[PDB]
Amino acid sequence: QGKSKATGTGLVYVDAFTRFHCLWDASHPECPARVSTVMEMLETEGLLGRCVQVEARAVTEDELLLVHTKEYVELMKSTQNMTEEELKTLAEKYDSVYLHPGFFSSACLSVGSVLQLVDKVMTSQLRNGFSINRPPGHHAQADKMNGFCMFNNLAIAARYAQKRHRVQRVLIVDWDVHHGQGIQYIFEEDPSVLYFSVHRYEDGSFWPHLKESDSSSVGSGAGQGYNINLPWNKVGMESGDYITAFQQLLLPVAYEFQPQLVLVAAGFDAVIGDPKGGMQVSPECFSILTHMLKGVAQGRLVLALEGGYNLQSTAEGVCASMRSLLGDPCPHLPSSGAPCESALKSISKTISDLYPFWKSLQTFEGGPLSEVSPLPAPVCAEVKVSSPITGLVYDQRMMLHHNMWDSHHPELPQRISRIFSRHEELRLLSRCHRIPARLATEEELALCHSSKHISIIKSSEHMKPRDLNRLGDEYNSIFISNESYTCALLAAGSCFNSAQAILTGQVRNAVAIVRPPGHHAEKDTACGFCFFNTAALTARYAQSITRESLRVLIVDWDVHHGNGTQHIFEEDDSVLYISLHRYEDGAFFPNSEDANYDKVGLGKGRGYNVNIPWNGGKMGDPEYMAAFHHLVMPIAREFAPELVLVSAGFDAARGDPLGGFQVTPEGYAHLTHQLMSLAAGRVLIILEGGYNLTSISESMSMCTSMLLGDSPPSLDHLTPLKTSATVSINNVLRAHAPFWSSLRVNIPESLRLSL
Ligand SMILES: [K+]
Ligand SMILES: [K+]
Ligand SMILES: [K+]
Ligand SMILES: [K+]
Ligand SMILES: [Zn+2]
Repeated sequence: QGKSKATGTGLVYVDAFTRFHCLWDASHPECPARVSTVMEMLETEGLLGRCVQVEARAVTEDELLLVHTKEYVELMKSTQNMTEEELKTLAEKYDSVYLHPGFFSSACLSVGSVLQLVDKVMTSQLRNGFSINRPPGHHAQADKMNGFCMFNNLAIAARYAQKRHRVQRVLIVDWDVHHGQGIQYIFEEDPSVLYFSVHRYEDGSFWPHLKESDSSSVGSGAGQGYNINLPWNKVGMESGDYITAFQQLLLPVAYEFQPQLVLVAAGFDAVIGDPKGGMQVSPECFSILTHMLKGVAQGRLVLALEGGYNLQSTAEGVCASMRSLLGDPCPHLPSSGAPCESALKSISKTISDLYPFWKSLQTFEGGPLSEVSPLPAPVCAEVKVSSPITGLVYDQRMMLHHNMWDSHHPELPQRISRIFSRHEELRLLSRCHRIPARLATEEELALCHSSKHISIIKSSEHMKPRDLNRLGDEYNSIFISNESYTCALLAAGSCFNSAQAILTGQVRNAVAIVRPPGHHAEKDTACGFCFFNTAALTARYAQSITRESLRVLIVDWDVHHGNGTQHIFEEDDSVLYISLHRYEDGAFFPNSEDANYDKVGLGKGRGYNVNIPWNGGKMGDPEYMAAFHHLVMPIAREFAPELVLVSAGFDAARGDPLGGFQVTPEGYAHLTHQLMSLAAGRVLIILEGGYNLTSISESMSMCTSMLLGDSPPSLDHLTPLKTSATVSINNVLRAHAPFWSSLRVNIPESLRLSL
């Protein structure tokens, strides 16, 4: 691997795409200036030179006939030789169409451009690609033109992928503001292709004015379940509406479908300023939506230009998508990370209409969730996008903390040396920027810990063994050594240096290979192998070097609940703590009911503490992924953090001696990939628990691989879920829906109980 890795982004553009235009209406919205403005901006932004130039080719007859009829193809071919009057006379026969003697030539190159990128991506020459092509395609049907489309580019490309590259399952995502009814028809009774379209509808009042554009059209025959319409029934939708639809509906379904290729009908008429869409999505949104789709199909992703009729807005939308293909860090979302009621209705309605067919959607119990006014959903100041640098911090001195009386205690020094070695083997170390380690100050520790607790541990640099054994027994599950203080100082100060590097723009994200852990340590006591809460301290340090009100998200996927972390921020609305953890109705460590789902924080901090408790089974990727789709990411998005810290305990990992759970290194990669679209990519991953040296070295290397931008890995089946996990997920939905609107899926109990 390495030199042979598929990393490039393919771009197809040919001057032929400008050679045809409307002859009888010089004001027609589908015009040459569309693609040439996209190309002009791609160069102005410096994105064009970063793409691999891929040549266009003419689609062949047998390729067209994967979708179209020979009678229709030959009619379209014959247009080359028609007069303007003949062309107009033929165009009249179709809904919203014009013709031009060069239309057929460019249409053939428009289809073939997608096939070229599919070739390059499935033969693993390139990571992904984007054709800047016109005419568009998603409205075209087997035997007729429609909606400025002659041939259905992506439908042909889907079947081409299956026939020539032996792809089994293709996902087509259609975020163009119109319904791509041509694609829906073509794959109506075909479960080898899953078609998702999100589009303006308003109860059929918006073109194409079809009953079948509604969420009730789920496909038929063998294809029933594999066609999904998300119709917006009010105009003015924003990024939070699209992003919530992707979180609550599309991504669960897509991860369950396990496609091998994603084709995107990338129309940008949903963007601010488009004269036909009437929506208000900011271009930045399509950096997010693109990043999301890189999760399924191991990043095998091909975008093709569909609609988009404001020239700047379309070009800005393409640039926002291209930056994500090129692996640039996501922007801060300009709008709020919260959906509106009409979006939640359309989303819930579509979930309900598809609920029988998708076991991921069946995660929802149903019944009414809250409709109280939610917490504020703020927006973050713009951070200028730059090439992503991943920081890495590690120092061998953090091995010196140890247990003299029990050589077999799981918090082994070698945890961080094995993790670092695996980074050096997989060459991740040389790809990262090496952040220097440093000691936290007493002043910095005072940001969360009492001067008593600080002074106690400070004396341990000198306390003798038998005192260290007594002291350890004053705490729940703690051992101590004469270096434990210095190690805990580095585990904090190294995360400070990382947070400083992130927030000053020296790096964009970072990984901190540190011990001892912190997320159990309290204001005033050590606990659960932790002395100082380096996660909480780092959040405060971030607030100290930026501004006191800087929003920070702490995600804790350690199998243990970080009680100390919960408490330090239980009244705080400037820091959001989300924890996934084993609980067993209170039996599992730390044996406190603080870790239950109904502990939503206290005071101004109500809603700013999310507990996802696991009971009754081996939990793994399927449950942790569903928790992220339905809880972690919706809430995090709505909170709109400016920095993400991860209490990264790999003790939920397969083969961990303490957790008993079966999260895989591939799962951890996808959890990391999810979080990378938050906080404009400002993620810092801090090691907590996890004690199987093999599983943690593999898991954290995968996390860093994601931070560095590599394609997400393959996964086991993510359905069915354990039923206790389903129950606990819905408990968090009910607990936190009054605070967070992105959670408010309202599907009736009737559908759950009708299966
Ligand atoms: K659509
Ligand atoms: K289908
Ligand atoms: K369109
Ligand atoms: K946790
Ligand atoms: Zn742990």
